[PDB]
Amino acid sequence: RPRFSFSIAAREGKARTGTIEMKRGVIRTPAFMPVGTAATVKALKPETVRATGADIILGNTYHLMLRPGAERIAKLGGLHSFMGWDRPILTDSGGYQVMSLTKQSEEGVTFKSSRHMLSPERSIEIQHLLGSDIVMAFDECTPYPATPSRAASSMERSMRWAKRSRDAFDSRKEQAENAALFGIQQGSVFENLRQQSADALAEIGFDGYAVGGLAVGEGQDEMFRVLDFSVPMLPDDKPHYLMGCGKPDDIVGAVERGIDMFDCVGQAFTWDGPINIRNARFSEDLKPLDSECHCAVCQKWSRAYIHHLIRAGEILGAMLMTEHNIAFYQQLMQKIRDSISEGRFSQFAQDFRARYFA
Amino acid sequence: RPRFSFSIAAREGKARTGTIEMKRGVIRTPAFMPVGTAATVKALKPETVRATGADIILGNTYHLMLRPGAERIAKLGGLHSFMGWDRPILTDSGGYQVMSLTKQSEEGVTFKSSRHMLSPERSIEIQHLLGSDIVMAFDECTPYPATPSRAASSMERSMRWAKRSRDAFDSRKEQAENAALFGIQQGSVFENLRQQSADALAEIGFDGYAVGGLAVGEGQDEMFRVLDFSVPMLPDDKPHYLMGCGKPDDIVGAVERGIDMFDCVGQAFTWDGPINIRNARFSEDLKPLDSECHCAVCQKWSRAYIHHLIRAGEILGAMLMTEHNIAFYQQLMQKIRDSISEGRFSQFAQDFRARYFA
Ligand SMILES: [Zn+2]
Ligand SMILES: [Zn+2]
Repeated sequence: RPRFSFSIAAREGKARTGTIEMKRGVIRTPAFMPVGTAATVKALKPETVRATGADIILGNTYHLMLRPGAERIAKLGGLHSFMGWDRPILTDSGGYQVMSLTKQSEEGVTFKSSRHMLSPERSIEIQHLLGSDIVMAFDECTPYPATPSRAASSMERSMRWAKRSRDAFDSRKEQAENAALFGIQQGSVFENLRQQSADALAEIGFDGYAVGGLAVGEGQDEMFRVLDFSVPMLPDDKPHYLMGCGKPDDIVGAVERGIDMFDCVGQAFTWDGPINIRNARFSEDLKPLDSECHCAVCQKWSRAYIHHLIRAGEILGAMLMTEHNIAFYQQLMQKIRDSISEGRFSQFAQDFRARYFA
Repeated sequence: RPRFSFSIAAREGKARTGTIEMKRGVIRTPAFMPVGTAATVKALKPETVRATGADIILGNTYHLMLRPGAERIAKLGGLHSFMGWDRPILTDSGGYQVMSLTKQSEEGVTFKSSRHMLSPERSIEIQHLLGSDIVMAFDECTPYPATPSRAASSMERSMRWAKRSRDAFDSRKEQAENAALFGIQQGSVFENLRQQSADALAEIGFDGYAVGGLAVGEGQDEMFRVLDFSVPMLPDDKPHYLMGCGKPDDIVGAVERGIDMFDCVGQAFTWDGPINIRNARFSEDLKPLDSECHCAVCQKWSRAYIHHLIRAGEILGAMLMTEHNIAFYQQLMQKIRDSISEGRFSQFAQDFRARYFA
């Protein structure tokens, strides 16, 4: 396989389906990437993650640099070897997590976990040490709400940092030849700033483009409104990645708006909407979590059992709930991919919402 | 298969190896039974429990009657169906756990979790509702240390309760025809009381005999001393079960003394003794938890990774540590079974201790 090749197989409106080929594997798009914060997808073996249908998982520059350490993971053979996942891994750059979980300057950010530094150069270096396949540019995630002046200043700094990310990536031969680099669009909810950001990123040139600065409390209506004008600003022939949860209804609407990639960190998803398994009404419910789901959890255990496990604080409860929820997300992505390929995605979206919100 | 058939295939000194046949499966002895407190073997799917080599698991009358409830589990189809384990299950009677985790009388014990009652009759009924395959008599676990007078009074009550357990079991046709009933020897550390207890239990007649009242703080030397004279008092042609951890060295010595069955609830077992994986010296150790172990954990992940997971409080850490530890115990039981079958168990015991304690 090549270092990176994005191919679009079919389209419906703004929606696309296709494949990203990378050295460690093929990624089917639209894709959902389970999040593996501390070098683990919570409560799941990698083999189980793969069994649910995941093609790629996400890791985080910030969390891994704190524990166990980036240099340490490199010495031990890299993140793939360390955690036992041999398929592509996307790593976030730390731009978000430092701020949510400190001293900022044009050079970068210094923070306390134990003091640490992040810059475009150090963030790209850490992702190299981890051995990540899709490297994210180091940005500044603009708080919401932001004034136009503040959003502009932040966006401009992020674009300067996008250039530094690009050059740091390119100057490291093993990384440039084997991994890909995605830029991150900023600009808050302002169309002109999003346009300037897209223009800057396209001029620099990246393997993919993320829509950053959303899923930060603005609500689905606002997110969709911003995606409406922001995604068409991005190069059409590269993947589009919406950063952040990422609930099932968010994913459907975002795919309708041209997004190709997604992530999201007692709640069980079903085609009839989410349920909270802790609720007393499930204590003697022999049905599986969802009636149609083909995951192993729904083939074997009842709502009643999982209700008991979660209530009792049992680890198996978390294992089963997580496997089901990630498998549900993958089944959603498969239905989306199939429906786009067959030119019936707009109908699928309508059907999905009718039932999910009934 | 029959309701219950214990066959001894080979012997070496006091040690025996053979099989217990029951309707839900065959149990190879000497056996280790993983403990599944709240209708789950902690952090493991039943399929994983089976993969480590377990033939039977343990459940508890006390814990299950409190949560989710015995009547509830019966309504939902029984414990096997509820948790997804279809092989034999042994259930303790509550005799121990009520006392460690209250008003006593000749009739039974009343306690607060929410007030509850246990008697020989109610304990046997609960085990029936759970659908357990090996039912334990309801006893009183004598505290240690105990005076001879107190040990005698307690032992005598337990023997009266053993008779009530027997009659309650026999009066319930579905239970008597499909499950087995084990009696529990008491008498503390006193030979004459252990003899009286064994005589009483043998006169009543049980499918198997447990040595109770040990693993309660007396230490290995004392436990072994008591097992030295207690086990030969038990009927030779029925299984002998030592209640309670149950560390690997305890198991070897207890098998040398004629015990057939065992249970035990950052520590990883290795053939060179236990290690605590949290220790900093494992932070960059690429070796598996144990060099010889053939479990899936040792085939795939390093000490360094598991060290990281446990330190970080990650659920996968618990999953991997538990799978390894239970698999190690099963590999120990297999080596014991093989060595007895081949008449070289006394040598194996010596070799095991030399290395484990080196
Ligand atoms: Zn499911
Ligand atoms: Zn192992």
